[PDB]
Amino acid sequence: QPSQESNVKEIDVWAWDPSLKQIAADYEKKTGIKVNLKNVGTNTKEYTQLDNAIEAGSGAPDVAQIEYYALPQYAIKGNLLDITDKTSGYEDFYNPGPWSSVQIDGKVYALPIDAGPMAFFYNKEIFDKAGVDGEKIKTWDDYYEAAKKIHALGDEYYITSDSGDAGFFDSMTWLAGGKPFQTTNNGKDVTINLTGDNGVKEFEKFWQKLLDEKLLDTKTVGWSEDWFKGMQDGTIASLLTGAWMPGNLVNSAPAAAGKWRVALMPTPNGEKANAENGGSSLAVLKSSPKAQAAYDFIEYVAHGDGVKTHVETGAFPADKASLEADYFKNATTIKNSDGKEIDYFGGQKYNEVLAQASADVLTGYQFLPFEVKARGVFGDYLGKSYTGNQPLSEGVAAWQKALIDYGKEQGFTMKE
Repeated sequence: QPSQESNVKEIDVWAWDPSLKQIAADYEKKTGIKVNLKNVGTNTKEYTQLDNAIEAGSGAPDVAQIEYYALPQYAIKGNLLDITDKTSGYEDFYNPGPWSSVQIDGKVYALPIDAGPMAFFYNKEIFDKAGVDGEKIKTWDDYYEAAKKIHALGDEYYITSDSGDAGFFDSMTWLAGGKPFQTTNNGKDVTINLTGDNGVKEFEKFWQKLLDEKLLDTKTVGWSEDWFKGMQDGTIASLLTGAWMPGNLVNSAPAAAGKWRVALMPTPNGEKANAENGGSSLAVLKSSPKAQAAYDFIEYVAHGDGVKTHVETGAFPADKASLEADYFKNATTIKNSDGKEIDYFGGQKYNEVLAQASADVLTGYQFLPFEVKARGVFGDYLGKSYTGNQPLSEGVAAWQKALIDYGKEQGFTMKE
């Protein structure tokens, strides 16, 4: 570490999570320390800022919000403070997915602040009309059979949409127990085995059947207006996505309130297994001259009294206790952006399912040291599998080739 200020009066924090403004103010009231919190951009926008500040050797914050998939990019280059010694016993505090996701090469480099265990959200009105019981979709085969019944409703009806999304693909291979990205040798060696990984191949085989039999909406782009439209008019009947989705449903698909339900993700063989999609953490920059004060802040937000405030504003929790809290587990409504409670899931205690989804997450999935690059070019190689007849496996092989070449150029010892 560099030299450390003795009398710390303020710290600098970069984060786009809007709820952190009030949590920071609460922290200032408690400790007398000023928190200069700036939203310098959302995810990759902020990461570009971090990259430049690291390049330039100045201007970096003391703390930064970083999504789990992007942490290795900074941890492996030594740009994040190793906080392992300050987190003894935290393994019992955090849910398995988030806790696994803040560790790189056996060391903790951030604290979880929100999570996104995957869940199966479905339009019960459409499923019932198709003759599908959404509470009995336990295996990927069940989902395939449901997909045929839903599409039987009409040529414009689809169990879900997928036009090619790197995060979705990665999350589904995670769920299948895939480990196509493995970093070894203290961060120097990277094995990319997308083509040979058994989990990856299992998802490819399953998703390829839906693609080949024309059972997926492959044209609607995620988060587009046609996407929310499809969800509200029934042509997109369900979503395989993270536990944070309910907040977006209530505000962006208000017409369908009461028609949807949530269930656990179907798994290849019905085994207990799940993945995460999205979610973020707070990390201390290795360059910080205020390391201890920076850690104290993220400890309050991620581990102390800031956690309850965060959950109460609508963040999906990353810790075990919040999942069982009586102000969380018994929810049957979601507050919209105006504060109005909406019964979006028809009375279901949706957080009980999402709590179980958290417990099921597998803990052996690893991210690349260059996920931002990898996910940005995913569409360059897999797009043809959605606009055309390219087998997913063929696109994934080309993707792997580009990632291995990029890895070598960055200094890693690549294995195939």
